[PDB]
Amino acid sequence: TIQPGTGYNNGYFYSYWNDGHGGVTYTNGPGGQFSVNWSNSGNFVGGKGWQPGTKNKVINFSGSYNPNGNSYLSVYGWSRNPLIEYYIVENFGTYNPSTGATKLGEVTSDGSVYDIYRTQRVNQPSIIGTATFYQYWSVRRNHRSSGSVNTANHFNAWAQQGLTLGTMDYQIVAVEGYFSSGSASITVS
Ligand SMILES: O[C@@H]1[C@@H](O)[C@H](O[C@@H]2CO[C@@H](O[C@@H]3CO[C@@H](O)[C@H](O)[C@H]3O)[C@H](O)[C@H]2O)OC[C@H]1O
Repeated sequence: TIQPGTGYNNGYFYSYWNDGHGGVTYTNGPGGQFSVNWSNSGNFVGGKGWQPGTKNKVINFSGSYNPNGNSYLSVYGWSRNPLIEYYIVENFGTYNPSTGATKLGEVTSDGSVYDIYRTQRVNQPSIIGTATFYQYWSVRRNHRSSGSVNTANHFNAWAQQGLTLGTMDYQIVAVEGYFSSGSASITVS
């Protein structure tokens, strides 16, 4: 298991963050593989990918994803200037992260329609410190734990709708939890 932070493992960038509550272990495996095991966690996000990401990467993911409670499985990353936290959500647990959010469009990609949303975080942790920032979401209608994500289809649809991204920071396939339990084993490429 590893220490919250960022770095490289077997050629892949990783990021593992948590709120300090406990109840979650993150492990880096061979190649693009990582695993998460959590029991009565707080808020955490971990996974493997790239630093920096790109606006036209085709990302593959494969494995198992077994949340018990509030959790997401997504292509996840940030842009700077403007600061944006973004998600291409392929699966989730008890909570659709777009609940109560205003729908800003649809995009069809990689075998499913996705619904597009913008939300806002206020005085929340980020890659540059505590801040207020927008989040962009593509939420897949057909849930899955393996597949291919053509990120350009999402970024282009977001930009079309006025959801523009700045300079890309990291870009990973992430398991996120918010006060839940679960297990996951995911291989990225
Ligand atoms: O040391 C700093 C790290 O702690 C910092 O990490 C980022 C902190 O914010 C995390 O984003 C949250 C993830 O969960 C979502 O539900 C919330 O909306 C976000 O606030 C992000 O994942 C971490 O990378 O990065 C900068 C370091 O100095």
